Amino acid sequence: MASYYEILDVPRSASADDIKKAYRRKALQWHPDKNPDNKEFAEKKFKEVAEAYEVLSDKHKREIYDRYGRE
Repeated sequence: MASYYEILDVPRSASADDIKKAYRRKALQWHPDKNPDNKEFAEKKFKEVAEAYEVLSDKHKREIYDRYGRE
């Protein structure tokens, strides 16, 4: 169970570098300069990519997500 394919931007296969870059690319993708009348979705995506990239990039955070998901 990685779920990264679903959560971020690309499948789990790309190195951690790409994970951070996928966050950045999506950040620009939903950045206010690139967003129309829908700001909620853009910020929502920015917020979820930030947290999701955060947990996957940090090995300790990943397990916290799993343990405190169940808890």
